[PDB]
Amino acid sequence: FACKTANGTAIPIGGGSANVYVNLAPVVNVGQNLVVDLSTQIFCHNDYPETITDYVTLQRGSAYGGVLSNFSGTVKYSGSSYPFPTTSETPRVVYNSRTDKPWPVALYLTPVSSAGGVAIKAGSLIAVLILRQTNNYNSDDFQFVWNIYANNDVVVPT
Ligand SMILES: CCCCCCCO[C@H]1O[C@H](CO)[C@@H](O)[C@H](O)[C@@H]1O
Repeated sequence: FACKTANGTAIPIGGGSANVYVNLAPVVNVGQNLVVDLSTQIFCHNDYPETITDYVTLQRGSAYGGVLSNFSGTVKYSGSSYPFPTTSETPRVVYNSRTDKPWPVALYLTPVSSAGGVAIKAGSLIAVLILRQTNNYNSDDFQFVWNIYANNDVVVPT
């Protein structure tokens, strides 16, 4: 089991960490969602689907910088919605193919009432997402840590 980003940055068998740089909607009004769709950014696969089933969770997700200060968060994992920053490990998604499959994570971030102006700064860390991988084969229990950075400012009109 291993993962890679849209630009080809890989985390190999056994886990590790990688940076993900995302473009963000430049203007987000109070009442609207800023959507960070990581399912277009992070892809994983099973290296031995003939014999092994891989299990994958969002073990936890943390918010940083402007997202922590200025937004109210929800994370969607494989179609189900949870608080973000997270309060529990998600159910498992099965990886049973050698063909790359998206990691089905999306953040839905809406401005808090106090938000206004540059609510997320270009280049800032906005989230850390921990992908936890196990299997039905051995005792492997690996973390793939995704550090999410903003490519641009996000402005909340006042
Ligand atoms: C003849 C024995 C072959 C043994 C292949 C084990 C390969 O293990 C890797 O790939 C497995 C399948 O993706 C993962 O479950 C495991 O954690 C690791 O990433």
